[PDB]
Formats: sequence, structure tokens, C-alpha cells
Amino acid sequence: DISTLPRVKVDLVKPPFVHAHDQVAKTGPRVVEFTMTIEEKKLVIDREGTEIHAMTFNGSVPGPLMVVHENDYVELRLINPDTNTLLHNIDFHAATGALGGGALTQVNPGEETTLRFKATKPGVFVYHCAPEGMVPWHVTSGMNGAIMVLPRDGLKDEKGQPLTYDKIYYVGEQDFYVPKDEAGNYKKYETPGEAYEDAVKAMRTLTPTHIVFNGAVGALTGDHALTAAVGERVLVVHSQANRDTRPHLIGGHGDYVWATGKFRNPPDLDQETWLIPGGTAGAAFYTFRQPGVYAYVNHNLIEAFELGAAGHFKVTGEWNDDLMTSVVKPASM
Amino acid sequence: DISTLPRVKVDLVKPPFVHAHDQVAKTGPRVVEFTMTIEEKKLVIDREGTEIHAMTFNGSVPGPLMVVHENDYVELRLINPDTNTLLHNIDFHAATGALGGGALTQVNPGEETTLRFKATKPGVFVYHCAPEGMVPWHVTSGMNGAIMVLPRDGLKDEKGQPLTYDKIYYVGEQDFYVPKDEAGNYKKYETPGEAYEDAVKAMRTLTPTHIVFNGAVGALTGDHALTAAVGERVLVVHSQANRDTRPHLIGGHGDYVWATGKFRNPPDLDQETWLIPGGTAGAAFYTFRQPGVYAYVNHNLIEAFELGAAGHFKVTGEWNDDLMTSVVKPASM
Amino acid sequence: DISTLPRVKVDLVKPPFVHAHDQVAKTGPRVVEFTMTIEEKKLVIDREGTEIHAMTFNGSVPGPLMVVHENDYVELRLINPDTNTLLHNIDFHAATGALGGGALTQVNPGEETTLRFKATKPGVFVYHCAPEGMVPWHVTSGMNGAIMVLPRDGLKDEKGQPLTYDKIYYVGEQDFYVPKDEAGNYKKYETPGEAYEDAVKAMRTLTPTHIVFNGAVGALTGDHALTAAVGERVLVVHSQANRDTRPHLIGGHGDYVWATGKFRNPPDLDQETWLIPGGTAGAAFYTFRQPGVYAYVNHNLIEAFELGAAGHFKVTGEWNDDLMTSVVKPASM
Ligand SMILES: [Cu+2]
Ligand SMILES: [Cu+2]
Ligand SMILES: [Cu+2]
Ligand SMILES: [Cu+2]
Ligand SMILES: [Cu+2]
Ligand SMILES: [Cu+2]
Repeated sequence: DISTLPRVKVDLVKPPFVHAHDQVAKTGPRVVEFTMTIEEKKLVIDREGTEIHAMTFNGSVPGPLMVVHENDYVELRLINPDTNTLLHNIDFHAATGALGGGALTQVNPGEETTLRFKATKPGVFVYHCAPEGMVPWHVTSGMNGAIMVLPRDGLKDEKGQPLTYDKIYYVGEQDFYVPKDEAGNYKKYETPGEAYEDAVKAMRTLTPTHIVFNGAVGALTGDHALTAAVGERVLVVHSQANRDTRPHLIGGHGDYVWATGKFRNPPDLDQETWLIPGGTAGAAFYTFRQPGVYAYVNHNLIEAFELGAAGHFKVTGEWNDDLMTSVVKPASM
Repeated sequence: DISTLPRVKVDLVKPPFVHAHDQVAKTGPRVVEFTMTIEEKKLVIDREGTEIHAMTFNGSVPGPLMVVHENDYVELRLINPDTNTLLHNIDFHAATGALGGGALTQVNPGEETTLRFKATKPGVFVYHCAPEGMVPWHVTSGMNGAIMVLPRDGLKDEKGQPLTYDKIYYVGEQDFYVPKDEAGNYKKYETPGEAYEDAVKAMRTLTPTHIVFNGAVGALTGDHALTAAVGERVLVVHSQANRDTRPHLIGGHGDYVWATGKFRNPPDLDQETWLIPGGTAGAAFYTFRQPGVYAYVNHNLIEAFELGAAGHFKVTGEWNDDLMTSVVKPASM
Repeated sequence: DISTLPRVKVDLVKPPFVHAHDQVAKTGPRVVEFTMTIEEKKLVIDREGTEIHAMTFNGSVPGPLMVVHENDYVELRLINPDTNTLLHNIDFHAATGALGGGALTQVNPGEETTLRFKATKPGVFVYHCAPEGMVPWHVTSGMNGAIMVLPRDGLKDEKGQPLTYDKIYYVGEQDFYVPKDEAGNYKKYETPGEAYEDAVKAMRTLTPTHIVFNGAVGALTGDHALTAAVGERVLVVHSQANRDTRPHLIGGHGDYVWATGKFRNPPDLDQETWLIPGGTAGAAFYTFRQPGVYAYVNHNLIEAFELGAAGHFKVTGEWNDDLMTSVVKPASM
């Protein structure tokens, strides 16, 4: 009887940060309450000032990471304010039935709905909007995020021993298909409805114009680089709702990787690069051993360095000359 | 001595259905006899009436699923009637030697041949036509299917416990490259030979014009949706002879997945989406828990919903409100 | 104290061959010394005579395979002669810190440097050039290779039993983006610097013009086919620094495959085809059972047979009619 269960309200945070949670469950099963408000908004996605009409959960691309434990119930209040123009819904890949919830959560502007589902399988999972006839358009306008369903006893390695992370970040990777004219310049529009046939044509090329982390070129750089210290254990959750990616930590590794995101499987060890298929969330665990700047990229390096799928970590601490050293610094022959 | 073995004749069925077989072998090793007749034919592949010259095994795209057990012998009588125009052959990825059989099965119109091979490795495997100099053209005209080599003791989970399916379906996914003129309209042709240089150019774009299940947009919908009941265990075999795909059951999961199709490996558990590389067959096992319509898609959602790689399941039975429920149906604020 | 360790000098060989090494380590940890000289050079990459300005480690595309054991130190002397025009560096995916070494190995023409790192994780790994602001351009001009870090006790199967290879080959797969004019003809250039904005535009299409093994169409054919004998155990290391590939041995299998290349994981068994993500090296072990010609391909068959990603094995020995035979050779009905 669900009404006998504790309820807990979560207040979400903006990616790449993740709301507070406990790895090992400190309570029995609960109903975990979340609220998200849909926001259609203009977003500038590159250095050149290219502007799109983004479709967001809670104002960000990606939407926020939700965290529960296996056999909790997720109860989502989804709000579509009357300042929006389009119908939206939500499909959770974590959920069972009704198109992931999509068939039950169609909200017009000015409506809201509350969906409950049981989180029966542990892992990281994509969620995304999916309105009938308009699915890729909403997804590729930014309307996707992820949910993490932790095992009740937290994460385990390939030998069943505990893995505990000190920090967690969520990297949402977004492929955009900004329409171009014949000469190759992007079109700008007053409303989201002003793209539709042009959006379909752009999408049908299967060639993104931009591929970004956290909604824009350079979003995870500068004052907004990810941070860690030497010795810290970091979990990086990465999602791609529509298109394959291949993450890589330049200067590091994925010590334990669940490339397709599902924690009942043993992790793959010592990965250089891993493939997260489109429509999937994955997770990588790494312990930093060297200080300095790292680049976290999609290792199609054109996608990384020309299209935008690159971020930075800035790591503090002690350099280890045993692991790497410059024996003879660059100099003339 | 092969002549001392039983012979059994199989009569194939059209995809997505699968001919009758036993999961656990009820006999010793056998010579399993199959006959396929090659048919070049016009196929309408979309709602707009786009017509191609398809190259088929047994009249369908994909070709039919063949089912044997490990250490059976497969004996295929391959017929190329004189009503066809092209030379064809067959390469079985299940087989060892002679380019999968391709070097031994070149048949001109008006010829036939009989190939035998031993099915030494368990799994699902692609088969496809592969004539020297014309390989991608034949494959991407539809001339591919799959073969399942079951372990003699049937399928097993990650703990070595039995997995028994109640129903099986075969989803062949086909990338087509229909040539376009400068303005973007498809060209139509009187004969298969009328494409060749234009076909090569279309293929070299690496951008399919259509990606379909069972040979056409919408083929696995309506009266031709896949069916199941709540509680039934379903195996879905999926193949892609040329290009990566990432299947996903919208509203469900792959409870046990062999993404690259080979049954001596433990399955991956609880998959949302999985990557089947081009040139591979994979298999997913799911037990339905909720009734209703499900969409089975390639989760590049542009490929699914714009290019055609989407089908439906229609599931009968009892809705489970514990797993999912609408707490507050969509309504005005 | 590293100065107390033995030093051993390796003399590299041209791909697809691999320098001499021992699978099971016959010594304790060592400092393994390598020297590579960067060469910018014109390369003809296809049958039509298309010429690019390649950027190479040691004169070849790919760069040579380096082989060490886990917990050895790699000490690389990297030389950029004054006959080159560009700055270069090196990032080892095997290494920890400083962008894989890239931050420590920037060499102008006329400079050299010596980097040391500890090979702490076993596997095959990509290495590539990565100069700030010019990363994909250098990589997709050929400036990448791989390093194998063997476990000290050699390779093991999924049951922890030894796997010993008789022969090893290294297949580097390269995506090139040769700029085209409006009509579709390739542009030719006097210097590497003559591409830059045109190179970026070509890359941004995400559509390679050529995908080759060992630096050219047909490089691993004819007198340069790979060779083996029936009964021989062969390890094929395959790398792709920028773009996914899906290798397949036509007529064979990957008996044991580490698709993402990391030897602390059990291999996948009986693969038909496997996905090596861009930015990764993988390895496949096969025992030949049939003589004849095999084709080793990327199983996007357009990429193989139209764009160049195909090579051959020529295998000597005894045909096994139990595994495959032509029962009735092609003939008229
Ligand atoms: Cu939406
Ligand atoms: Cu989805
Ligand atoms: Cu054919
Ligand atoms: Cu094949
Ligand atoms: Cu370089
Ligand atoms: Cu790299």
C-alpha cells in the first residue's frame, strides 16, 4: 500500500551538479517526489551567437539528473506553463508501461500532471519528451535528461566489492540540427513553431551542426570547469538521447565503466574510450592520480573540437613523477 | 560420416515470423535442409510510393530467419531463377571458410547450388549476398537476413540458469540509399541494372534515405504489429547487415541482451538501449509486464521517426498500477 | 628508483608488422626506450592518385605499434626535424596525466623531447598527435598509432586460461576528409598549411572521403596481404583514433575479442563483428581452420568496398570439408 510509505521531496539542481542523495539507502523504499517545469526558451549555443528555440525540462539542457534507489517510487509533477506554446510529455527509460509514461503525461500549455512509477531496475537511464509525430524535434531541441536508480547497497565493482564516489557530475550531450540556407548560414527564428519543415529537413541529413555538453560550446570550461582533487573518486554520468557518443577523459581513464549504464552488470575495467549508444545513459568511475587540466570529450575529435563536445576538469594536488615525467623538455637539436 | 545423420527439411516462413524449432535439442546433430529462391523485385518502401529494385532471398526484406542448433549441419539449396538479371551468392557469418560460403555459391540466373556448412558457434548471425565488386549494392538492396544457431541446451542467463522464450520475432533493419537528383527527388528505374553509378554515388554519402523494419515504412504496424500478452517471454532477434543500430523497446527493456549476438557470452541485463554493430545480429529477451502499445525503434529517433526504423507491439492483459499510474491526469492549472 | 632498472632499446618496424617482444615477461619491470621521428610527407591514398599531405609518426600511417608489459616504463624520444613545417606532440591513451603526455611533448620543427610514463593498465591503446587548436586536423592527417601493454603473464581467456598467439598484426584504420570543390573533385595542395579552413569544412561534414587500412586503398592486398597457416593463432590489433569501426573477418570470426581493448576484462567469444569506438584500440584472437583468401573489413560495407576499409589474409593449408563443402557446384537448372 503506497500510502503507507514515506514521502520525500527532492529539490533539483542545475546540471552538471546533482542533487543530494545517499549511495547506500538509509531508509526503506520511499515515494520520491520531483517537480519539473517545462520552459521553452531562446538559447545561444556557440561563440558566434547562434540562437535556437530550446525546449527544456526545468530551464536547462540537459534536464536535471534525478536520483532514487531501486524499488523506490518516482512521483513526478510535470508542469507546462501557459507561457509555452507546445504540447509536451515525458518518457522515462527507467519506467515500465505506457511508452515510458509518455502516453500518460501529455500536457498542453497551462496544464500539469503527476505520474508515478516504480524504479524496478538499477542504472542510469535517459528521460526525454516524446509527443506523437514530433519526437525527434523535441529531443533534439534539448528536451531530455537522465535518472539514476542506485542499487540499495550502492555501486559495486566486478568482484562485488563496494565502489563509493566522492563527487558526481552529470554531462548531457546534445546534438543540434540548426537549419541552414543554401550558402551554409544558420537560420534564426522568432518562435519554436517557425522551424517545423525546415527542422525535419535539417534532421534528415543525420549531420548535427553542433554537439555540446551542458547546452553550449564551452559550457564546461573556465569558471564552469568540473573540479576534483588528486585521490578523489569521481562518477561521471553521461547521456545522449538521440545519437551515439564515445566519451574519453584525456589524461585519464574510465577505471570502472558501465557503458550502457546498468548496474546489475559488472563494469568494464580500464577503458580509454567507451561507446554510449544513442538513447542511453552510461557512467564512468575514475580516481584522479595527477593534478592539472583534463579534457573530457566525445572522441570523434571533429565532434569534440569542431562541433563542441568537449569540457574540462581542473584537478588540484600533487604531481607524481613516477607515473609521468618530462625526462628532456622540448629543445633544439 | 555425414550420410549417417538424420536429414530434416525446413519450410521457411516470412519475417517477422520464424519457422518452428525446438529450443532444447530433441535429437542428436542433424543435416538441416533449407531452400531459398532469389527474387529481384520492385518494392514500394514508403508512404509516398517510392519504388526500388530490391534483391531478395525468398521474396522478402529481410530474408527469412533460419534456425538450427550448434553442431548441426546447414545445407542450403540456393536457386537463382532465369527471371532474374544478376549473379548472386551467399555469405553466412555463421560459417567457416570460403568467404562464409560466398566463394562457393556464385549463381547466375538459371543456376542453383547446394552449400553445406557446420554450425560450430552458437549465436544469431547475419547472412548476406556478396558478389565480387558489387557487395554493398546487393546488401543495401535488401539481400540479407540472419541465422540462429541455438546451443543444444537452449539459452541461459548470466548465472547459467535456463531462459525459455514463449514467442520469437525477427526484425531485419535495412538502410536504403535511393538516388536523388539535385533538387532532392528520388529517381525511379525500370531495371536493377539502371542504377549502378548512381547507386555508388548515393551510397558514398553514407546517409541513408530510408531505414526500415521488414522492408517498408510502417511494415510492423497496424494489422502487422507484433503481439504478446502480459507475462509472455519474447525473444526479438534484430539484424543490420551494413550499418549500426541501437534498438529500444519504448515502455520496456531488454531484460537479457546479447547485443552482438553470441550465446557463449553472458547476456547484458536490464538494457534500455543496446548497440548492434553493422554486420551483426543481436537478440533481446523481455518479459512483458504491462499491456498496451509499445514502440520498438532504432533510438536514433531521427532514424526511427523520420526515416522509418519503428515498429509496434500490441500487448494484451492486465494493467499494473504498482509499476506505473497516473496520479493526477493532465488538467488545467 | 628508476635508474636502477634495466633499460632496453626497441627498434620499431613498419605496420602491419610488430616489433619483437615476449608475451609472458622474461624480466622484471624495465624502462623500454623508443624513438620516433615525425615526418610530414605526401601520400597517395587511392587508385585514382589522390595525394594528401600526411602527418606521420615514423613515416607510416598508422604509426608503429609499441609493445611493453604492465608496469614497465615507456620512454619515448620524439623528434621533429627541421624539414617539417608544423608543431606536433603526442597523447598516449595508455598514460596518466598531462593530457596523455600532450602538454609535455610540444615540439617545433628542429626540436626533440623525451617523455617517460608508467604503463599501469594492460590493453591496447591509441596514441595520437593533439596540438592545441588543431587536434582533429593532425589526427585525420594520419598522425596516430597504438601501444600494447601486455599483462606480465600474457593474455588469458574468459576462464583465466592462457591464450598464446603465433602471429600478430596491427591494422590501423584511417578516416580521411579530402576537400572537394562544388563539382566533387578533390583538391591537391603544395603544403600541409595550404588546407586549413578547407580542412575544417571537409571535416565538419562528418563524412570521410576515404577510410583505409595501413594508409591507402588496397595496402593490405597482393604481395602485402596478411598471411597465416591453418592451425595458427593470430592476434589482430585494430585502432581507430577518430571514428567508430566494426571489424569482421569474412570467412572467420573473432574467437576471443576485446572490442574496447582492455585485457583485465574477459574477452567476448565467437564474435562475427565487433564495434571499436573512435578513440580506441581493440584486439581479436582467431585460430584459422580453413585455407584460402579472407577479407578483413569494416562491416559498413560501403566503408569497406567503396571507401577503402578492406584488406586480405592469404592462408595456407588443408581444406576441411566437414566445416564447409560445396555439395552441388553452381550449375544450370
Ligand atoms: Cu517537448
Ligand atoms: Cu526513448
Ligand atoms: Cu545478390
Ligand atoms: Cu559480411
Ligand atoms: Cu601533429
Ligand atoms: Cu585521444
